[PDB]
Amino acid sequence: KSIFYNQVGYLISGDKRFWIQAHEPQPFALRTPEGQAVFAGMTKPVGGNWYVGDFTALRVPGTYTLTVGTLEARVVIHRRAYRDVLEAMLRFFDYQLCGVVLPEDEAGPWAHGACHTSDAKVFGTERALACPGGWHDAGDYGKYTVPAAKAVADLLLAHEYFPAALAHVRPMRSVHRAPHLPPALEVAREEIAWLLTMQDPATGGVYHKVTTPSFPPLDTRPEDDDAPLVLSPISYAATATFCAAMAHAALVYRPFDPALSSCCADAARRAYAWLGAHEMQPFHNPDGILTGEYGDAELRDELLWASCALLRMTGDSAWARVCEPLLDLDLPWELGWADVALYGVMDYLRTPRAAVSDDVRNKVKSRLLRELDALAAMAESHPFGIPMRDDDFIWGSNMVLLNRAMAFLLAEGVGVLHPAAHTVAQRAADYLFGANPLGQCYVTGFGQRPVRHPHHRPSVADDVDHPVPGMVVGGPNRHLQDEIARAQLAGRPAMEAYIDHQDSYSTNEVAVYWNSPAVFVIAALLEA
Ligand SMILES: OC[C@H]1O[C@@H](O[C@H]2[C@H](O)[C@@H](O)[C@H](O[C@H]3[C@H](O)[C@@H](O)[C@H](O[C@H]4[C@H](O)[C@@H](O)[C@@H](O)O[C@@H]4CO)O[C@@H]3CO)O[C@@H]2CO)[C@H](O)[C@@H](O)[C@@H]1O
Ligand SMILES: OC[C@H]1O[C@@H](O)[C@H](O)[C@@H](O)[C@@H]1O
Ligand SMILES: [Ca+2]
Ligand SMILES: [Zn+2]
Repeated sequence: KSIFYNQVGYLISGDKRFWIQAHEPQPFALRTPEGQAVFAGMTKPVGGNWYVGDFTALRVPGTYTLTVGTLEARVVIHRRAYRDVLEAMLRFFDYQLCGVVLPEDEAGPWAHGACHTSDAKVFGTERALACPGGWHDAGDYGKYTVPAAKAVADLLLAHEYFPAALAHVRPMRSVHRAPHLPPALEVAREEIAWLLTMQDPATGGVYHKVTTPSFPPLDTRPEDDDAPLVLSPISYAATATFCAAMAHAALVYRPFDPALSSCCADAARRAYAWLGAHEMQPFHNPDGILTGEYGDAELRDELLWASCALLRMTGDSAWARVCEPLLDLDLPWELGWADVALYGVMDYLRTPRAAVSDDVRNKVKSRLLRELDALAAMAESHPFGIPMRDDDFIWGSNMVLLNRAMAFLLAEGVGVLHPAAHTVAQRAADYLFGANPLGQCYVTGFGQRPVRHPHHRPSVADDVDHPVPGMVVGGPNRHLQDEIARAQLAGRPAMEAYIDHQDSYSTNEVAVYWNSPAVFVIAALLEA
């Protein structure tokens, strides 16, 4: 038996909760490290077989010993408890940089020379094309347009919403250009710059991904990976998500990098022209390409996002003719990577009210509220207070969770203020940092039970026991979609369907689009 808690820490002014498996209320105490009790209370039932202890009213910063029954845990309370972990989570993006020297003074053990520097060949042609830069998507070295757009969107949103919190962190500053932009925008620019090179100049269409034809060994260092790079065909989804992301970037970078902003604005417009002239064809891996497909049969949510993004970028009411009918569809309103309608909803809602139909706008806001109410209900019935059900624990469940937390916080910027918003955010972070049935901190390098063996090639290649820090893992996946999970996790409840093993890619991989909602949510909490 043990105490389950936020292993990174708690905010002075934030909610403070711990969990234990018990069958009745027990007293508990928080004590200074010399041992004197500073706070005492009683645990209370929350379902399954869980009790919780609330020590929110302890406001004095320090490292305390939580004791309950015969168990003890070490809990930290601090003004900005999540500053280190947010910085690590943002630095992950720079650790993923492709085609750039990462020096040892910035990147420590994981420093390396520029990787994947060769030109990629366009699929089914002899043509070559340079598209250097950007991020290795995940545990592999491929760069995929569709998930890249979500990661960029999320970082841009975190800058718009929580610039003060983000001002307190430092990326790998010396690998980026001077004069230095604010942290989120500095980091995001490297991906935006890469995305721009994935657009076909002749048509406006965007290539779906650039990868080697297959995955290299788990042991491969990035600079050792010398297989030819292949540009997979142009896709509707890539072109639409590129459009939306570039349109978002055009607005955000206006006062920071006017050349980039103007360049993104025009690229978004050329992408949208491509969408207008082409069919909504789902992407499938071409033959001889075995890397991540990032396919998606439903493409109207991507068009929605592209259209709403351009609406807000231009402020032209003309775009609302095409947006508002897409906003009426029964699409799921989610934050990607495949179901991206809520990004579009947010662009629509953050457009000047004069540019849109007031009728439609209030209906959109009403639906957003009903959605949040539904998520809030899930959270009430869950023992750890997270907006999740057992069936939500799929591949990348940590992202499912963080996107839901993100939705509550995004809504507060568009006049939909749900009372559960900040509780949900705190519970999400608590869960991510150890307040779960496995007592598992799902970020590398933090907490008392960190992730130690992520499915991540740079980590596997150097030290298989000490990985790159600040990486958020996929989390429990009840579908057991790799050999290690099938072997070791059959019959376990959904939230326990995780294993810290380097070969469990379906529960223990990492991704730029899993760090990006975590950056947003943790930034929100830091803005205390
Ligand atoms: O199965 C029932 C359940 O499915 C839900 O959709 C899930 C789906 O189950 C799952 O297979 C899929 O997993 C994706 C994952 O989202 C994606 O992040 C991951 O990305 C890989 C990539 O393919 C690799 O190239 C690489 O670089 O690593 C990354 C990170 O692991 O790939 C897998 C498989 O392609 O996720 C779906 C969600 O989009 C349904 O939503 C639900 O309704 C069903 O009940
Ligand atoms: O199914 C996709 C998975 O395949 C594995 O072989 C790769 O190592 C992972 O990077 C990838 O997520
Ligand atoms: Ca879609
Ligand atoms: Zn690379």
